[PDB]
Amino acid sequence: MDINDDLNINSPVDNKNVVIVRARKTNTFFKAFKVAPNIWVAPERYYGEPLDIAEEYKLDGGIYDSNFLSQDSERENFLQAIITLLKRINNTISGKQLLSLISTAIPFPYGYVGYRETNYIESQNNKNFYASNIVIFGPGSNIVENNVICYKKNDAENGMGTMAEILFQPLLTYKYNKFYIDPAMELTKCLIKSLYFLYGIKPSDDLVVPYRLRTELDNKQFSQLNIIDLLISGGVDLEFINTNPYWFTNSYFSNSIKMFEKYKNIYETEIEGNNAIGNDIKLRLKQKFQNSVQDIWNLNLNYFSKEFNSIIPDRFSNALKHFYRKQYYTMDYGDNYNINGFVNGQINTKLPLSDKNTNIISKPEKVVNLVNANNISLMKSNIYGDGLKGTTEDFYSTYKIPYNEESDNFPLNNISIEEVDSIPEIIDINPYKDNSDDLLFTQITSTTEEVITHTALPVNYLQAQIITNENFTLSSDFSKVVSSKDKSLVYSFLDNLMSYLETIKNDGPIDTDKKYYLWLKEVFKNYSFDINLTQEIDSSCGINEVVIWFGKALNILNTSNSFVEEYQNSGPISLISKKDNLSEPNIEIDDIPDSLLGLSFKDLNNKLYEIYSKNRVYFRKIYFNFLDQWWTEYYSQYFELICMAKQSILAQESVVKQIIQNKFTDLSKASIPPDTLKLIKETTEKTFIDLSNESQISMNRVDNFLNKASICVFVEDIYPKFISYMEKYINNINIKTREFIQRCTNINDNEKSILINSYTFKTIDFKFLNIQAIKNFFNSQVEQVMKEMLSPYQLLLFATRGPNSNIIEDISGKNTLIQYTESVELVYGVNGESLYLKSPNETVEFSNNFFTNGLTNNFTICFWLRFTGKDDDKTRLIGNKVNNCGWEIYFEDNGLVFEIIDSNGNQESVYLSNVINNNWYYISISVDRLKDQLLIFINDKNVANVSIEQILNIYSTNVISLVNKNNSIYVEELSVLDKPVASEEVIRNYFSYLDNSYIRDSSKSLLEYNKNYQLYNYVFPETSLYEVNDNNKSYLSLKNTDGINIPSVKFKLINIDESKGYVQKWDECIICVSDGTEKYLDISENNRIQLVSSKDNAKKITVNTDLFRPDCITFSYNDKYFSLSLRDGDYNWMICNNKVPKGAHLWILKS
Repeated sequence: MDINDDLNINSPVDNKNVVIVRARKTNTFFKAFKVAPNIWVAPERYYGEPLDIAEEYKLDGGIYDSNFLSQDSERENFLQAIITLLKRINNTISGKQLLSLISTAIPFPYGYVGYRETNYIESQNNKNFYASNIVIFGPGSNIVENNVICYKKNDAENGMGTMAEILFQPLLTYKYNKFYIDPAMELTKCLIKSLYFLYGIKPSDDLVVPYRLRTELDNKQFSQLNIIDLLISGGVDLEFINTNPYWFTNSYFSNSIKMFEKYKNIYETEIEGNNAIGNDIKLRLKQKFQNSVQDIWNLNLNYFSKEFNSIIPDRFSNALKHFYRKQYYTMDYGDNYNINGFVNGQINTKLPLSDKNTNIISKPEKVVNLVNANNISLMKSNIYGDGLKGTTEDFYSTYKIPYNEESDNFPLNNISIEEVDSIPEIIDINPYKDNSDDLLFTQITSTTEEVITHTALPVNYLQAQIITNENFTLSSDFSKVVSSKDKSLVYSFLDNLMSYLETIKNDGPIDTDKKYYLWLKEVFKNYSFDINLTQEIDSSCGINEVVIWFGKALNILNTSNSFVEEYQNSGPISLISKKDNLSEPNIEIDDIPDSLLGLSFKDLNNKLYEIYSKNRVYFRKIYFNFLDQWWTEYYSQYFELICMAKQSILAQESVVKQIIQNKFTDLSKASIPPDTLKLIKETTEKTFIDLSNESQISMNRVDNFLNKASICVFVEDIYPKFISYMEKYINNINIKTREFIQRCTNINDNEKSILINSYTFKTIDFKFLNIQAIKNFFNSQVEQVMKEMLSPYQLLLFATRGPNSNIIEDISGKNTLIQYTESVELVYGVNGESLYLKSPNETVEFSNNFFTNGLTNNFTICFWLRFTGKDDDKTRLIGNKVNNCGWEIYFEDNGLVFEIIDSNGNQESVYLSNVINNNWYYISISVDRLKDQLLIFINDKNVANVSIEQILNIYSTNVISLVNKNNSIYVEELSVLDKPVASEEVIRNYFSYLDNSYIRDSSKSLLEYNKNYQLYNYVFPETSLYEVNDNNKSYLSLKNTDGINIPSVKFKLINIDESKGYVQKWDECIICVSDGTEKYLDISENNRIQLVSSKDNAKKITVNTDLFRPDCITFSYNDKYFSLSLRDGDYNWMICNNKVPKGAHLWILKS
């Protein structure tokens, strides 16, 4: 929105939106572009950070490059890059709100010996003055180095605020596992930081909390992380310090709220409404103060990861440099990146690696040299540092958990954007001369250990799965791979991929597309056997879905003959390298009040409860400290494995893909036709992709598994230790609480008796272990945002009759394009609005990249359908049958036909009987390419399973088309899954859409009041209910001697509420029949239903229904439901009786 899109890098200096201004107070000056109110861009290197720095000084994982941002093309790219990320941040309610606080968050001005501001730029005539809160630069020394620099450090600390400089790198991004991180999200991180600088609450440099324990190292050593980054980081880690209660604290918060107030007050008292002052400023101050310190603190990347839909790491985000060999991709705006986000999502958008990846510094914390018995180097493996400050030493020891105990969810909604975009530009700035400090380069060295080892490490195993040889074969013997003189071996635990590959070793060539598809299929299905091969087991800590290959990949408990049995053996604890890291907490001194010594019973009673209060609260505090250490010292190690195991599956995938690439590189040279290959190729790209889908699944198994084990160790290993410490504290407390009560002069013998007993502490006082909320730690915002982007729905079709308008969208959150006739109307269907096609040419086309299907993709199509369909001849209905490939559902004979076909002409067509009646039918087709198996489910029964093992390449268009010629069709809740389906979910999904509290007809359509339905019993299906006179009246029967002269009966429901349209369960009703008059139903003293012509005789029956039978209701009275009388005339009379068979409970209203 309010972002200036306008400037090319080549816009000249105009003294308005394009200035050349002085950097601090130096005899340096740089070029700048106003993108917004008080927000500028400096599309060149940061000035106060040398460009070619000394090698002795280059840090690990930097890319240093003096020729970066040197060029104009880049300077432009970048200028355009920033503007872009800024606009992408603006299509976001929350982020536009953020940026508006940034616009309006001016640093407070200095006063009378009228008002003089800190937040500005001087020009190089030094007489023109431009307001600025933010300036976004290119990188300083290192080019993957992001950052926020204070203009006047002390102004940033004192409650005042100061201009902020951002160094940014928008031209590179990196992968996190299997998806690319979103650079806009990283800018946001920085904007967030500068609010502290604009507010004047930058936390003191030594307000740092422990982050991760350094167990690559020989002693107890902590990586520590400044409070500010912890908060703005969000993710899992602050969930250990943001606890209720807060266990850790500091002068900074209390003081931050203090000095905020003073500065809020100076505004209130002096600045607001002073007519020497002026609106460009005082208005913005009002706006700076409509937000609190507290708001800015509880603001961070969580709330935005949801809002942007970025996955960005949630565990150990700050120390990733240790866990991750980060990889760098070149960034194209605005083609792969829109005001939308990466066009294609974080997952698909496929970016180019950057040439700079090589210049990336590798200064390992240590180098693991794997040497054999003869002490020769086999392979040397690097172990990287996280970057952070180090101990030294122990924090948990040193920090005294304060004796003194002194919600929300979303942070910037206070800020009204009408209100903000109304305030006139600050134009008259009166400069405070001394607005800036002189700046500082710090620089430092790395020192790296070599270690010799005869013991292969996980870090070695990992290294063993990357390819040395352009020509190569797999192997499961680590040493065989290392000791390849070749070295053409590469380690692999894909035991079956190799098993199959070794068996086809000596066969004929790949010449048919048929022979290739076969192979690719087996390859792929083999990789799936392998990579997600697992087994569930019993620990005390739950059932745990164990990764069967885990041992063989990182070489942990691989020392057995079998991994899985040995995790059983040793415990979750067995998997990590440092197991004794826990460190007694510093707790609180020994006095209960002295002026309680002389109070009497009922007063001392309720103030010993004050002691008890603070105590039970303070136990929680200790607990928290312990948890933090679990995480810090133990989970961190479980994560150590996680990333390794994760990298491992990805390495494995990559073997395969190259194996596959080299098989098409074989394909042909060939007999095969030019355009034939275009397909084999598209297909394999589709298959290469299918593998990745599969690989995610493996990474999740490793995640449940290792995360579980992580908590397994909290329950079994850390917790019992908490118990020991805690009764030490309480037994000791109890000594001293006994001795206080007897020091009491003013309490009686019965006060001594019952206060001793009343206020003592025992073992159940500190049993806090909640394993579920421990497990809840892990579903961070990101791991939730992840849930969704990877979900099996490629489409779920919503539609609403919107504000005088018709919205037909896709709730799945993918590509899925809906292209249709404007003439398509929406009618209530099963549970929401059903697509109504009048049946003419009226066609709707769904569009999604997935829908092209291919060789190895599994997928399910479900949808509701009601069909006013007609003739005996075959008619296309829904399908992606492109020129004789793929699949279609036809109309034919009295049902539907599922036809499914490959590029070779092989087919299983499958006739589904009973569909063309217009009763609603929930069709589910599940095609499993993994198991070669076609399942079809109509409503809640599975109607078919069929072998498709003769079916090959079903590759078609990216469009699944719903046609509906001649025959109006009702379609609702149309879905496409990328998983094949089990009957359980069929039953689950059937009854989900299906129970809404409303009642139905036997066409599964909605039941409304006042409609002429026929009634039948569940017991007697197609014998119509009828009337007959025999005993003093007119009765209700069914004719089981057909043509003993009774004819078909007409029902209608009627309501006490004149307005009410549609029938609901636990509703009240009057049953009517059309005979001679309106006949109203009545239960007699024989409890036999009989038709009366008398309004107040009519019974007020309650309607209810069966939750397993979709189309069925019941009619009843006060616990006596309506059923069918014994076979009688033959006549079966309507009875309200408690002694006949229960299977006559069920009534279908069919119109």
